[PDB]
Amino acid sequence: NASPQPLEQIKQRESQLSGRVGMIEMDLASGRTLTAWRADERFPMMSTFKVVLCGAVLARVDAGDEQLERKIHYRQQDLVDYSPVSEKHLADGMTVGELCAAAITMSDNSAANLLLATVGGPAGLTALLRQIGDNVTRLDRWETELNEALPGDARDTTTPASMAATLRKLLTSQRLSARSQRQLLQWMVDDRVAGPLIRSVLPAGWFIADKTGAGERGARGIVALLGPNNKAERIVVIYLRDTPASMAERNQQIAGIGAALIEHWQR
Repeated sequence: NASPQPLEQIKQRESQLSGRVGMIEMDLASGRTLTAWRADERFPMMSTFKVVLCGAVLARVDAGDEQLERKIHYRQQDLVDYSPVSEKHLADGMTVGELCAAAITMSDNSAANLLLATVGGPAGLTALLRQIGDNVTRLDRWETELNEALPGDARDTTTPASMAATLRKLLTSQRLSARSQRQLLQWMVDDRVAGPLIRSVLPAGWFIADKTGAGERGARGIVALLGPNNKAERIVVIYLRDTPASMAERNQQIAGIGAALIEHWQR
């Protein structure tokens, strides 16, 4: 039998999680909203901010002010929790491009801090968001304090609608070069830490590019571009907050919301 429409499922899932779910499904070409639930409410970004960060770095590459080959060395003391790539390169350092790849594909936290140093820190990245017309998203702290997710705290938050609009700007507007957009999208295609989320329900032959996040008090989320016939057609942003659910349940609830959108794709 056909499953219920996505909004019916999402309302049910939010009840099961005993928290808030926020999501949007956006047409990539037009920016039209196709599905929305709490899409104007704030949610902690967690590591989903790393797509915006790498976009800001690639804009500096486009301007000739950054080089992906530039080498950065760092200290044991610079390493924050969950740095699976950067903790292996104390002796040899990492290039800016390797740091971007680690930040997106492995969600490496220290890599993101080393890149934040180049774009004016959290305040600088927020100023770049304001420059592209995102008046909502805000980064306030560095890794890992930005994951604190205190209830109601607007620091380090986005809304599903703002994040989707910003991803569309970064990946398809003139704000990044064609080469930079291809590279940002490829890092997201090559995400290695998102298997249990939308990828777990994605039919064969579909395009996927994504970035996950996790934070305190149950915070969890994904940003994704996906579509049939190996072409990106829609942006899907799903955030959870203030839930006591296990990581396994949070992953499967996000996957289930994705499955509902995929099964009801055609309008």
